[PDB]
Amino acid sequence: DFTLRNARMDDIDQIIKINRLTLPENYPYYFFVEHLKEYGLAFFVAIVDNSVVGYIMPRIEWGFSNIKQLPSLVRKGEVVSIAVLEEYRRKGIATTLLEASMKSMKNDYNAEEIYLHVRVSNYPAIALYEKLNFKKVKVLKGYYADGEDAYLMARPL
Ligand SMILES: CC(=O)SCCNC(=O)CCNC(=O)[C@H](O)C(C)(C)COP(=O)(O)OP(=O)(O)OC[C@H]1O[C@@H](n2cnc3c(N)ncnc32)[C@H](O)[C@@H]1OP(=O)(O)O
Ligand SMILES: [Ca+2]
Repeated sequence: DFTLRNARMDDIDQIIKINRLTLPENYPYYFFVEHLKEYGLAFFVAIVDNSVVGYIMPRIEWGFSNIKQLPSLVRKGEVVSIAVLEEYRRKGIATTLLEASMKSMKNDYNAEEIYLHVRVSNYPAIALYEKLNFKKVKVLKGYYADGEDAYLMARPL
């Protein structure tokens, strides 16, 4: 089993290494810190035996709704990045991280909906999102550096 807890500054090196091992979207150090610092309550890590084995990094912002079409702003949470190490996959880790984060986006940050981007061929990640009620909103052509399209995916809170 694993345990879950909020991310801490000391976790950031392990988080960065996890991000580089599993994703081609490699955010710099300061980036992780400022999100930890601004949105920490929805920033979670999964721990196995004194080691961080996964994380979810959140963002909270004002913006326009992906759910309804309104001319006024609404409070949105964004899953900026999430990853679990290969060894610890299929154990519910990503699931529990995302529910943890979404609950915090709802209750700590008063978001009314949440969104994310995923590569159109990241089938395991898409499947995980759809299990958690996310729906495709938009295709963003050539969104990723390597040229792949993204789905903008969203769900209400
Ligand atoms: C928001 C963005 O940044 S998008 C990029 C997301 N991050 C990545 O792709 C990094 C590389 N991949 C990973 O780290 C992991 O595979 C993740 C994040 C996709 C999922 O990690 P996991 O801990 O294995 O998720 P979890 O075990 O809770 O999966 C739950 C459900 O998701 C689906 N799912 C997850 N992985 C797979 C897979 N390889 N194949 C098919 N379905 C899958 C399944 O329906 C699964 O339910 P089940 O195991 O009962 O059958
Ligand atoms: Ca992806």
